[PDB]
Amino acid sequence: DPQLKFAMQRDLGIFPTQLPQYLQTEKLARTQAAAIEREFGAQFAGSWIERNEDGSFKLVAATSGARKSSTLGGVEVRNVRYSLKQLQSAMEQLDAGAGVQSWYVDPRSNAVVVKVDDGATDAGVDFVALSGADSAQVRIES
Repeated sequence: DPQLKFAMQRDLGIFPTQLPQYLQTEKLARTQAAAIEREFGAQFAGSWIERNEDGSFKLVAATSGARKSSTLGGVEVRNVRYSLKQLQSAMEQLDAGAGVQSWYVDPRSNAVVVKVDDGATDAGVDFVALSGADSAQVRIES
């Protein structure tokens, strides 16, 4: 009933085959969740799950630190620049001073993602600019 396959790529965006492993990773994150947080501390950028060209997913955890690696299992370490901490700050600002279709932190793109309506980036460029938010940690989307 390739309607499963077709549909899973159709709405879940994955394949009946490429599911288990994803979940296996789903499960690995939950767990090494408390650890990774502790291990990196407040350098701790944030953490997410990426895909491997081989079409497999992989849990990445990021540090606004420098430990180019770690001892945990299945956890890929990736040294970002800003830290979930610092990032939140901007978000205080992005709110302090608040087309802007909603802003918010996002560690995959190591910064606070500001969202605006096509034809609005001018809104944000502005918005963030009034917001007092250090642009290096901002990232207008549309």
